[PDB]
Amino acid sequence: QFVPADQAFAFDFQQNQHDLNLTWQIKDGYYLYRKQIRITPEHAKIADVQLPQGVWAGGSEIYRDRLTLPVTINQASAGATLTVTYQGCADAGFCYPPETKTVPLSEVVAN
Repeated sequence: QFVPADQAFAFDFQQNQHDLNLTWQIKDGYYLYRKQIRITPEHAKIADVQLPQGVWAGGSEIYRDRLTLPVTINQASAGATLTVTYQGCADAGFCYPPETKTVPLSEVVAN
């Protein structure tokens, strides 16, 4: 029941200049918290990131199977980063501690 957090929530990204897509492979029986998701840019300029509508686990909006999030990078300095924090739980009644991924951004000039 306690599979590694990363096996339960496989994080990956892919950048095409201004286009950044963050993805989670969410294992069956597990889910992410919408409200717990946090995205913080360092030395980069990103658009307001809307979260998609999820299903509901008794009061809380949650994400299952997979979460796909487009992020638009308007500007990015060299060495810039996107810090991605999230938390997720198991239907079996426990939760993993919040996780942080440090996504390295490729440099992008504005406009």
